[PDB]
Amino acid sequence: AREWFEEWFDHPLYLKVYHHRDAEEAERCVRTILDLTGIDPAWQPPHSVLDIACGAGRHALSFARTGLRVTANDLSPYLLDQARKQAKAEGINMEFSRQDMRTIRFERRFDLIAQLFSSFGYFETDQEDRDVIANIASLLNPGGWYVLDLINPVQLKRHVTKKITLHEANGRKHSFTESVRIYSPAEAFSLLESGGFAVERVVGDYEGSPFDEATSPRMMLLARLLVSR
Repeated sequence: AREWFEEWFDHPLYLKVYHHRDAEEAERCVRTILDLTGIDPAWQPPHSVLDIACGAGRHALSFARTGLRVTANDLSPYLLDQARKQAKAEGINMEFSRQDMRTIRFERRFDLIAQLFSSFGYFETDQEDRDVIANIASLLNPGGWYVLDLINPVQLKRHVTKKITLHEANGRKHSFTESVRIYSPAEAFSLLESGGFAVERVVGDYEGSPFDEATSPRMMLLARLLVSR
């Protein structure tokens, strides 16, 4: 199975999103993040990246391929075990975490924290999203980066339902349906700017195209931790 789909349902409207393995969306996203943030994978000791929602494990593995120290976090044990197998099969070293973003804790800190492919805003209230932002800020090294990949709301025409369904080889079904708090660009900026971050760029796609509110498919914000005396 190379193809997977996301489905967005509002009350009257509907949007389908197509994802193919051969598109290499994960690598192109990682390449854009590395280029725009200036993170050098060749640097020693290697910088540390936390993929706070690895999903199947495609983009976290893409980070790890460049030589970065990658920790992958997801609530689904199946999706984590999928990422172990792929990393094991490619001889790639990765750490794995199964923590909720509202209470996620680590002993170490990170240089980059990546929340990619519309994995933000699943919670009951808006306050829980501000808590997660504050949590991510406390896990970053000084000058650390936070990359937030949100859908651009124009592409859906405050809560929409996002539905994903996966099938194992034998046919076993895995259902991933969520509520998604939909943030305008202003709201996404206000969320990060008042969370301790400074937004450095916004891009409209995984190739780095400029974000246009009225036309872009993606709203990927790349933010950097403000300085503290």
